[PDB]
Amino acid sequence: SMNPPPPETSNPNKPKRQTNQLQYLLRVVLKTLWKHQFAWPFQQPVDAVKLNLPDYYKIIKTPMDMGTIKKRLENNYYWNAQECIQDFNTMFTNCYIYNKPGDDIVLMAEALEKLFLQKINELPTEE
Ligand SMILES: Cc1nnc2ccc(NCCc3ccccc3)nn12
Repeated sequence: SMNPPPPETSNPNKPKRQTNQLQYLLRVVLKTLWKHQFAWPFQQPVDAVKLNLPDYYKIIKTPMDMGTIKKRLENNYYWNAQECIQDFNTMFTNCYIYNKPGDDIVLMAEALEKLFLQKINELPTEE
């Protein structure tokens, strides 16, 4: 069995910025979700080999996880807040696509998504 390479976290030719909204995404959003008791399955790419999920990467074609988001935020990989918000949404959506309602992993994603939505509701206006 094999995992794909992880999503890109470094690209020198990609234009990027350090905005107040992106700072909020790291200091408030990512940090809140990262410390949560249900964050652990989402702190690194899904390891389909170790978890014995050979169909995972046959179904999930745009993988995303908080370890990748954390690296992207720390490396100032993004141009805007929308790009980062899309990464969080991809992460939750993938979990719902792959799994069944009521599964433990889905309940965990739902708890993190609730907090995500609460924090993004207060995303500051751009400076
Ligand atoms: C992320 C992600 N997206 N879909 C899946 C499917 C399984 C999975 N297993 C990780 C270990 C685990 C088992 C039970 C409950 C919580 C975590 N992680 N995962």
